[PDB]
This record gives sequence, C-alpha cells and structure tokens, in this order.
Amino acid sequence: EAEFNSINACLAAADVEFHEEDSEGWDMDGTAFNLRVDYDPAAIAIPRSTEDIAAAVQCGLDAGVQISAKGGGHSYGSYGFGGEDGHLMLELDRMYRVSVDDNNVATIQGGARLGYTALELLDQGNRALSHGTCPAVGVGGHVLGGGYGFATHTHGLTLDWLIGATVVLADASIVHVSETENADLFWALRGGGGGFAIVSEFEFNTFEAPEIITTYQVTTTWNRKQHVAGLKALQDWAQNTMPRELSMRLEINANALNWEGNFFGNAKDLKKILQPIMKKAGGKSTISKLVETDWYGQINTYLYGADLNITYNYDVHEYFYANSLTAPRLSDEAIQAFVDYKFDNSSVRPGRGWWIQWDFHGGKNSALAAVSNDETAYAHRDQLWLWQFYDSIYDYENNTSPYPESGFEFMQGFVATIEDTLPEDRKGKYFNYADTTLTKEEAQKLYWRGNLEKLQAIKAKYDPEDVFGNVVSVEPIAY
Ligand SMILES: *Cc1cc2c(nc3c(=O)[nH]c(=O)nc-3n2C[C@H](O)[C@H](O)[C@H](O)COP(=O)(O)OP(=O)(O)OC[C@H]2O[C@@H](n3cnc4c(N)ncnc43)[C@H](O)[C@@H]2O)c(*)c1C
Ligand SMILES: O=C1N[C@H](CO)[C@@H](O[C@@H]2O[C@H](CO)[C@@H](O)[C@H](O)[C@H]2O)[C@H](O)[C@H]1O
Ligand SMILES: *[C@@H]1O[C@H](CO)[C@@H](O)[C@H](O)[C@H]1NC(C)=O
Ligand SMILES: *[C@@H]1O[C@H](CO)[C@@H](O)[C@H](O)[C@H]1NC(C)=O
Ligand SMILES: [Zn+2]
Ligand SMILES: [Zn+2]
Ligand SMILES: [Zn+2]
Ligand SMILES: [Zn+2]
Repeated sequence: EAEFNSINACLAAADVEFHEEDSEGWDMDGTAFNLRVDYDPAAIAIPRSTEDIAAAVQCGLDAGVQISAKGGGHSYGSYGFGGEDGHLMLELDRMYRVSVDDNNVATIQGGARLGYTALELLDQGNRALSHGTCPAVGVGGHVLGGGYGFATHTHGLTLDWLIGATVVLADASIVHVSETENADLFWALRGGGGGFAIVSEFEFNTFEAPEIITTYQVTTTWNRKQHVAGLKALQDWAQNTMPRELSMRLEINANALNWEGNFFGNAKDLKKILQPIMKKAGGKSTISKLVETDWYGQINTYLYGADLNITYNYDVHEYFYANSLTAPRLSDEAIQAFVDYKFDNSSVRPGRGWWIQWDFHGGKNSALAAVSNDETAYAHRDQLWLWQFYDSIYDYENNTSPYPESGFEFMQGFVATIEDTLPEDRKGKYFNYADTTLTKEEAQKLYWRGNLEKLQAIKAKYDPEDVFGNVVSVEPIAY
C-alpha cells in the first residue's frame, strides 16, 4: 500500500514495484554505498522493464521531483540518489539480463553489474568487455562516465565498445540511440555522466576473451629521491615505450609504491618488458607477482574480497572521501611535490587509511588515446595520467573524525601538488571517481573540460527541465 507517499500511490497505480520507507528493502536500496554521503530519496521504484521505467518517470514528473536512476550504486557521491535528498530513485539492479547474439553483440540491461556481466559474456561465447575491477559496479554508471581498468590501455574505455542503447527520456518517451540514431544523445551517453536519460538496455560489441593474460606486480623500496627519479623514468616510458598490450597502475600508500597490471601475452615476454624499465627507474625493486592465467583468472585477481556474482542482493558499505585527477606529462615540480606530500603530509590516525592509484591512462600506445576528445563525450583522451585518491575511515561505526566536519584537506592538498602546476584548460577529473567537495560549476568544467558546452546543448535538447539532474551534472544550456 502507498500510505503517506503520493509517489508510491502513483507507482502502485502503474503496477510498478516500490519500497515503503518502513521496509527492509528501503534499508538496503535506500542506503548509499558511501555512508559519508548517504541520502534519503523521496521514493524508490523498482522497475522490471523499459515500460516500468517510463511509468516510474511519469510518476516522478507528476510529483514534481527530480528522478535518479541507480545502477550498481557505486558512485562516490551517491548520484544514483541524485547526490542529495528528495529524488525519486529508480533501483535498476533487478534488470540485469545479458544476452550475446551470433554477431558477438551483447545486450545488457541497465541494472547489470560488472561481475555478473563478465560471467555471462564468458559463458556465452567466451566473450569479454573492457571494464573496471569491481564486480559490484553497475554497468550503467560505469559506461556513462567511461569505464577504466586493466584493459583500457589495450582496448580503451567501456564506452568505446558501446554501439547502441534503449533509453527513456525526461518526458517518459522511449527511444533508441546509436551513432546513426539520435547520435547527439548517443555521444553524450558515452562519457557525459548521469542526467541525460535512463538506460534500460545497452548494446555492446565484444572481443574474444584472450587465451592468455599475465598479471604482475613490481614492489619498490624507494626513498624520497628514488620516488622522483622512478616516476620520471616511468613517465618517459609510458609515453614512448609502454606496449599496447600492457596496462599498469601504481599502488601508492604511506609505506609503498607498487606497479601492477595485466599483459595480453606470456610471462616471458612480459619479463623482457619489465626488466629494462625497472632498471631505468633506478632498480631498488623486484617482481613480486608474475602469473599466467586467463580472463576469468585476471578478473578474480582484483576483487579485493568482493563477491564476483552480484545482482540485486547487495548490502556492502564503506565510509570514505575520494578524489581524482587527469593531467598531461608532468614537470619535475609536480612529481617532486607529489612525493614530498606523501613523505611529509600523509600521517593519519589509526582507523584511518589511504591509497592512491597512479593510472597509465593515455600515451602514444594507449588504445584509449586512439580516440579523440571529439569522438565521444569523454574529454580526457589528451591526458597521459589519471589518478584516484582514496581517504577512508575503517572504524566509521565507532568514529568518523575528522569527518564529516573536515578531513578533505588531506587529499585535496595531495591533488593540488600536481594540479597547481597545470594550465587551467588541462586541469581535469574523472566523473567515475567523483570529488564531492566540488560545486556544480567546478565539477562540470573538470569532468568534461572541452566537451562541456556541447554536452550542455545536448542536455538542453533531451532534458530541458533537468528532471534527471544530480548535484554536479551537466545543466540544460543551449548555445
Ligand atoms: C564502489 C566502487 C566503484 C568503482 C570501482 N572500480 C572502478 C574501476 O575499476 N574503474 C572505474 O572506471 N570506476 C570504478 N568505480 C567507480 C564508479 O563507482 C563507477 O565507475 C560507476 O560510476 C558506478 O556505476 P553504478 O554502480 O551504476 O553507480 P550509481 O551510483 O548507481 O550511478 C552512477 C551514475 O550514473 C547513473 N546511472 C547508473 N546506471 C544508469 C542507467 N542504467 N541509466 C542511466 N543512468 C545510470 C546514475 O544516475 C548516476 O549519475 C570499485 C568499487 C568497489
Ligand atoms: O577504481 C577502483 N576502485 C576501488 C575502490 O572503490 C579499488 O579498490 C580498493 O583497492 C585497494 C588496493 O589498491 C584495496 O586495498 C581496497 O581494499 C579496495 O577496496 C580498486 O582497486 C580500483 O580499481
Ligand atoms: C549468478 O547469479 C545468478 C542469479 O542468482 C545465477 O542465475 C547465475 O547462474 C550465477 N552465476 C554463476 C555463479 O555462474
Ligand atoms: C606539509 O608538511 C610540511 C612539513 O612536513 C609543512 O611545512 C607544510 O605546510 C605541509 N603542507 C600542507 C599544506 O599541509
Ligand atoms: Zn505501509
Ligand atoms: Zn524519507
Ligand atoms: Zn607488443
Ligand atoms: Zn609551480
């Protein structure tokens, strides 16, 4: 029944399942992954079809509230909730069908997650897609922001494999999009973030699961000076040497700096590639992981304790503050400042912890960079580096200090070490690694840089009344 909620009444009338605010379902779906930014929705609809989504949207329109689609709910700013209280939430994780046709084209429902998807792709023709490491991530938010992982240097972003989708617009209409149909909306869905439309189904091209993948890890024992020289070497290497079939990211925390990634080939060939750079980077390191496995194998190497096959029964949480950054080749000042920050400004109380992922994002041999900033809404094709900053409170149930009041300064200063040295137009951030301290105006310019204005015009055309907007999303502004 729809006691005390006019939206639930509307959904009920349209035969659309919902969660009453007094139910356990509300507890599960209504609580964000990042408890530091949990929000209270106006209602939660649970669509099972494209029609249910449109019906849910109409009800949102009737109520005069904004509507937020939630895929896997892994957004760092809880944008599946709209990034604030009061939105109608459309929990889509009950819509996770994955079907691969004879052309190796995969149809994936808007609420499917990476783990489940990867399993289906493997089971249905031994296919694969380029995506992140977390099995819980929703395919939806992932592809709308890009989709970065250990296959990006070789196969680009998750969105570079998107060829079409079935979506529901702000006015509840249902349309099809592709490079030849509503091409402007399609462009926007490929990197534009949330708020353009609600995707009921995605259409992906796929590549055959590689017969062999060699995962690896290099452990360094570098001091301050060695960190600087190492990164400089790694940088020249990333731009002029690093092979297409090799991905890499640096795991960085208070006491370590490790290189890790996947290689689409054999261990012997990989060792021949790693040795020269390890030497160029000044030695003081060794290979701590080197194993040949298969697609399924590489996937299960980066789960970090997470269940692999996740659908609609998900109740995992964390309490943290994240940040990100994209940038071109760095000068000695940036690298030197970054290192000094780790060595002199990264002390945290017990119960608190941090890490940074230094991603070999662009470069000459990166497939990601083989696509121009004009080809999709993704606007960082010209950036060599991508970073993720993660500040977390492990014992949040007992103590969250310095949060919610403060704490942001730590990672913000960390980002600043590199960002402050860049020309305004080159400063950027990755929407999938959202920084919640940004204003809608700051966020738009950083997440979409050069493509912002075009995205705003497209947004103006497809959602002029910003029905699907969240707190930092592209706004409806016509040229
Ligand atoms: C928690 C978590 C996040 C991760 C992880 N690993 C990642 C990785 O290896 N690479 C990445 O590139 N990103 C990783 N992320 C970061 C982000 O969590 C993801 O990239 C996605 O943004 C998360 O997607 P999802 O879980 O679906 O997020 P929601 O918060 O539900 O919504 C995000 C956002 O976009 C909209 N949206 C989602 N789904 C749809 C559909 N079907 N249609 C329209 N819009 C959709 C939301 O409304 C919102 O704006 C690893 C971990 C553990
Ligand atoms: O984008 C990402 N995001 C997630 C976080 O949302 C990262 O996970 C973390 O990766 C860390 C190691 O880099 C682990 O120690 C930690 O437990 C684990 O949760 C993951 O490695 C990375 O791919
Ligand atoms: C994943 O879960 C779904 C539904 O619970 C199930 O149908 C599927 O077989 C599972 N995948 C596995 C474990 O192969
Ligand atoms: C970092 O620490 C140094 C001393 O170790 C201090 O001088 C500096 O102000 C700190 N930087 C910031 C802005 O936190
Ligand atoms: Zn009731
Ligand atoms: Zn409420
Ligand atoms: Zn090669
Ligand atoms: Zn300077």
